[PDB]
Amino acid sequence: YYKGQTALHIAIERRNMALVTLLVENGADVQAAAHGDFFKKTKGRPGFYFGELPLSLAACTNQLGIVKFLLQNSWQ
Amino acid sequence: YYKGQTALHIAIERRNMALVTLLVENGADVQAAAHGDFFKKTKGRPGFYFGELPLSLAACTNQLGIVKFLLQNSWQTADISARDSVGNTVLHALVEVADNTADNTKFVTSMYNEILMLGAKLHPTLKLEELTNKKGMTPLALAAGTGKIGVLAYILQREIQEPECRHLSRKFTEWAYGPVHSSLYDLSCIDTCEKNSVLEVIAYSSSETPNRHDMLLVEPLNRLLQDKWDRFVKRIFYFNFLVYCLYMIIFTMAAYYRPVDGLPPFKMEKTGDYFRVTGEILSVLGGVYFFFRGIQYFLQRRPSMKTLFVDSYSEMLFFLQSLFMLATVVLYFSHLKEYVASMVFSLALGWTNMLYYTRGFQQMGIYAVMIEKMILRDLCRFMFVYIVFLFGFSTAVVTLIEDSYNSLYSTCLELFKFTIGMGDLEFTENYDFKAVFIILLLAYVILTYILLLNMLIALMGETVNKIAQESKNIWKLQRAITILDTEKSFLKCMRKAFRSGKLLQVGYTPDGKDDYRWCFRVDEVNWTTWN
Ligand SMILES: CCCCCCCC/C=C/CCCCCCCC(=O)O[C@@H](COC(=O)CCCCCCCCCCCCCCC)COP(=O)([O-])OCC[N+](C)(C)C
Ligand SMILES: CCCCCCCC/C=C/CCCCCCCC(=O)O[C@@H](COC(=O)CCCCCCCCCCCCCCC)COP(=O)([O-])OCC[N+](C)(C)C
Ligand SMILES: CCCCCCCC/C=C\CCCCCCCC(=O)O[C@@H](COC(=O)CCCCCCCCCCCCCCC)COP(=O)([O-])OCC[N+](C)(C)C
Ligand SMILES: CCCCCCCC/C=C\CCCCCCCC(=O)O[C@@H](COC(=O)CCCCCCCCCCCCCCC)COP(=O)([O-])OCC[N+](C)(C)C
Ligand SMILES: CCCCCCCC/C=C\CCCCCCCC(=O)O[C@@H](COC(=O)CCCCCCCCCCCCCCC)COP(=O)([O-])OCC[N+](C)(C)C
Ligand SMILES: CCCCCCCC/C=C\CCCCCCCC(=O)O[C@@H](COC(=O)CCCCCCCCCCCCCCC)COP(=O)([O-])OCC[N+](C)(C)C
Ligand SMILES: CCCCCCCC/C=C\CCCCCCCC(=O)O[C@@H](COC(=O)CCCCCCCCCCCCCCC)COP(=O)([O-])OCC[N+](C)(C)C
Ligand SMILES: CCCCCCCC/C=C\CCCCCCCC(=O)O[C@@H](COC(=O)CCCCCCCCCCCCCCC)COP(=O)([O-])OCC[N+](C)(C)C
Ligand SMILES: C[C@@H]1CC[C@@]2(OC1)O[C@H]1C[C@H]3[C@@H]4CC=C5C[C@@H](OCCC(CO)CO)CC[C@]5(C)[C@H]4CC[C@]3(C)[C@H]1[C@@H]2C
Ligand SMILES: COc1cccc(NC(=O)/C=C/c2ccc(Cl)cc2)c1
Repeated sequence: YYKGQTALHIAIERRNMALVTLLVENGADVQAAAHGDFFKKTKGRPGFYFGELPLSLAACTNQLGIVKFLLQNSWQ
Repeated sequence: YYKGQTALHIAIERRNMALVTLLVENGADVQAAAHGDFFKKTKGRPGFYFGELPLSLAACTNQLGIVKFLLQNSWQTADISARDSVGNTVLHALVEVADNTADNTKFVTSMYNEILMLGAKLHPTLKLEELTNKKGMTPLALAAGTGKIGVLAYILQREIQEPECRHLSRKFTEWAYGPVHSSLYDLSCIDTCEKNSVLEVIAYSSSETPNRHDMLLVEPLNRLLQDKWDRFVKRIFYFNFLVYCLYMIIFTMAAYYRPVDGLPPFKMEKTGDYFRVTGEILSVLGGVYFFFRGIQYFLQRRPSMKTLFVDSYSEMLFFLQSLFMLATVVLYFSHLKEYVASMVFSLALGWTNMLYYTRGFQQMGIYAVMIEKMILRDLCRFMFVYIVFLFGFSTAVVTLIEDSYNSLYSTCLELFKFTIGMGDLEFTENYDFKAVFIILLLAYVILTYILLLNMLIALMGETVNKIAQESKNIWKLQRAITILDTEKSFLKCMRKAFRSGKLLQVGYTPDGKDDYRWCFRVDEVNWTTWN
């Protein structure tokens, strides 16, 4: 249902870049596939598809500040 | 006239809180009933009803500052659940003053909100919106029963964000994920109120009540009915549609294959007679059903003599269809051949009453709504004027005839043919003055065929541009009545399978118990409520 979710995905959706930088630096992977039922195409079901990837969420969630941070962050 | 008034009532209306506090502290009662003629329902008379209580006046008069003062004033505080002779509390009375203007609607909702929290802060345990007046109506039912679209649209969508005052809120958000958020409406006393559900008050109401057809567009009502439709009513309606089509197929054949040799009641001789009388039995049974099913309607929906054609045009025809069936049985055992006359009007009504079942289908049901409007609006105006002309020029014509069309029927019958494209300008030579006969028919033709029929086309087009939305909303109300008449009749014992929504714990009783509420989920998206 939430199969594949991470606490990094939480922070992007809860308007929390202070903790996205916290999780990535401690080694939170930024390739994680939220390949869970809630995260697929809605097709009537109460869901939100964004791309099954952390960067994809931030782009579909309107924090361009976060988005750029994911790509020049030094840890990964 | 002013019977029951106090100088405290004066001060609230004369914009004087400095003296309201003056009068209460000296002991001016704040329960006083202005039970005087000027203070009752207007009903044409030059009055102002506010609730027959001081607190009620301040709420209907827009001094929230005064209103709060009445309830924490130390000398004496108004009883929040205090009602009037009508039984209307402040919230009841605060509905009856609504008039569905934005400046009024913005206020009444702004005020209605605030007495609730205040009553919750004073009394977290008392339930205000559940209180019922003398008649048996709540502030919610009163808003729907009286046409109050903005109040109703407020009460249903009531999301409050406060620590102690969410148990009053009705539109709950259960979860949220980015732009997606999934709301929850309550359904308490909306679908299954023991007394006067909102649906059963919008739909079993009178067209005098404004905005019947707009109230069901308030969320969650629209989504709620389409949920009953998709779940269980659509199948039953299509089934009801099938049985009626089999009924009319059967009443059609039993009519077509009627005996022609003898007088009724006829004899079972061959086998086809047995298999026909069956259809004749089954024909009558439907008439009895539609008879009782119509008596039922016209009792529990005591019809306003004008409202018959507007709200109940189809019910009138099914009932009328029934009457011709019953007259067809009275006359079949009374040996009279005139059963056929009755019987053929039943068929013609019977098949036209298929258009009833268009209301399970949007674009067909809207079309049948437009049909019944054109009949009552455009065609009745037309046919009136048409018959004045028809009868005017016929009499003229038949007065000129000498001799055979020397009859007002045949002349009226010949002049009606012009309007169905079958007019002979030479249907008589039997007269003395051809100039008169021709000038007069041409005047008839020009006035009726060239002008008035084509004017009707033009009138209809004006109507279609107007009733287009009205007819969509009358359609949804027709379907609503089907959903309600269905879920009553079908279950009528168990009333457990149509339960729209589910037990969803939304919060807590302000004492601390759990807040379980039958609630209707709605999924929604935003792209500007980014927080
Ligand atoms: C279709 C869907 C609806 C339901 C099914 C109905 C099935 C339809 C059939 C049903 C029965 C057919 C009879 C067969 C045997 C006799 C044949 C015969 O002589 O026929 C003749 C008359 O026939 C009749 O008059 C028959 C009566 C038909 C009424 C319709 C059925 C009523 C429903 C209850 C029946 C059971 C159904 C109950 C279950 C639903 C044929 O006409 P003819 O020879 O020219 O006669 C003179 C004609 N004239 C009078 C016009 C001048
Ligand atoms: C069943 C018994 C009779 C046979 C059926 C005959 C009627 C047809 C079946 C009717 C019931 C079952 C159909 C369900 C499937 C969809 C149909 C369809 O194409 O809808 C489409 C067209 O709209 C129509 O086809 C509706 C037209 C018929 C309405 C009844 C009017 C009078 C019937 C007199 C008949 C003579 C009876 C005498 C001889 C039998 C779409 O409809 P819509 O306008 O966009 O509305 C929204 C659609 N929705 C609600 C599905 C979301
Ligand atoms: C785009 C919109 C669509 C519009 C067009 C759609 C199509 C429509 C248009 C055209 C197609 C129609 C085809 C029919 C042709 C006429 C009939 C004929 O020729 O003879 C037949 C007439 O006799 C009977 O039918 C028997 C009488 C008893 C039964 C009557 C009920 C009929 C069946 C149930 C009806 C219920 C409905 C169906 C079920 C629910 C057979 O007679 P025969 O063999 O020559 O001789 C037998 C003796 N007799 C004649 C003395 C009796
Ligand atoms: C072998 C013998 C049987 C042969 C086949 C029998 C089948 C014959 C076929 C057709 C006629 C069927 C009986 C008469 C009904 C008339 C149609 C009607 O009212 O439909 C209703 C459908 O809703 C219903 O509830 C219909 C009844 C359901 C039962 C199915 C038919 C069998 C009952 C009969 C017993 C059979 C035993 C013998 C009886 C002598 C109409 O819907 P409504 O919601 O009321 O809305 C319209 C009116 N309103 C808007 C004003 C409200
Ligand atoms: C006999 C000689 C008379 C001529 C022939 C009689 C045959 C019948 C013909 C015409 C007769 C005159 C009627 C026309 C009245 C105007 C239409 C009207 O107000 O419709 C209203 C609805 O409709 C209804 O509320 C009911 C309509 C049916 C009842 C009238 C006809 C039959 C009864 C009467 C007695 C006669 C019956 C037979 C004998 C007893 C509203 O329509 P509108 O206002 O246009 O809508 C625009 C809305 N707007 C206002 C918001 C903009
Ligand atoms: C919808 C159609 C048009 C109107 C119908 C309603 C009108 C009713 C019509 C006729 C009268 C009612 C019947 C009474 C008894 C029989 C008398 C009779 O028919 O006529 C008598 C004459 O009479 C006339 O020539 C004048 C009668 C009409 C004027 C009355 C006002 C009608 C008002 C409403 C009008 C609509 C107002 C406009 C709309 C607001 C006798 O004529 P006869 O018997 O034919 O004589 C044949 C002689 N032969 C045996 C040698 C062959
Ligand atoms: C909107 C309000 C309008 C008011 C309505 C008032 C209605 C008044 C209208 C008309 C009344 C006047 C004419 C008829 C007089 C009575 C009969 C008569 O004397 O006939 C004479 C014949 O006469 C002819 O043969 C010549 C025809 C002349 C008239 C034609 C134009 C008038 C209509 C213009 C239309 C535009 C109207 C205005 C709009 C632009 C003599 O009798 P006869 O025996 O017939 O003679 C032999 C002839 N035959 C062998 C052929 C038989
Ligand atoms: C808004 C209020 C409503 C309207 C109220 C007024 C409406 C009044 C309408 C029309 C009145 C005018 C038409 C004539 C009427 C009959 C008079 C007559 O006696 O004619 C004679 C024709 O005599 C001729 O000389 C022929 C010329 C007329 C052409 C026919 C009209 C065509 C129909 C459309 C005209 C539309 C014009 C109307 C425009 C308004 C007929 O007798 P006859 O014995 O056949 O005579 C000659 C025969 N011969 C040649 C074989 C020898
Ligand atoms: C609700 C609907 C309103 C319209 C309507 O359906 C119901 O109302 C019905 C009443 C019927 C009449 C009743 C009585 C008679 C008397 C009879 O006289 C010979 C009697 C003979 C044996 O007694 C000699 O004594 C002639 C026929 C007539 C006038 C009927 C005609 C059809 C009528 C008008 C029917 C019509 C279709
Ligand atoms: C929702 O049902 C609808 C909607 C619109 C129109 C109608 N039917 C009529 O007006 C039928 C009229 C009529 C008149 C005379 C005779 Cl003899 C038979 C029938 C039904």
